[PDB]
Amino acid sequence: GSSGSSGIDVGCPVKVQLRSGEEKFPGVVRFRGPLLAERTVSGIFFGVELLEEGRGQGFTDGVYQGKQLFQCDEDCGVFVALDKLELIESGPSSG
Repeated sequence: GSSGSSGIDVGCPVKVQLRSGEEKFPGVVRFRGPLLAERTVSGIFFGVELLEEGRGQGFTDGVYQGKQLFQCDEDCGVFVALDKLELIESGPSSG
C-alpha cells in the first residue's frame, strides 16, 4: 500500500538517513517529538533505534541537550523527521 499517506509512530521499523543520500540505517521508533522552535526548520523529530545493520551511529543516545527523551543502547538512538524515515514492510516472507 503506497498511495501517498504512510505513517510512522513509536514502535515501528524505519530507515534513517544520517548523511545526504549515503545510506539509510533501519531502526525501530522509540520516541517522537519536536526540539527546536523557529530556529532552523519546523519539523517533528522521530526517535529511532539503529538496528544491527546501522548499529553504532547514534548521537543523542536517548538524551538530547540533557533531556532524556528515550532510553537506548550506546550510539543507537537517533532523532529525525518523518521525511527522513523510511517505512518498511513487516512481511519479509510473502507468497
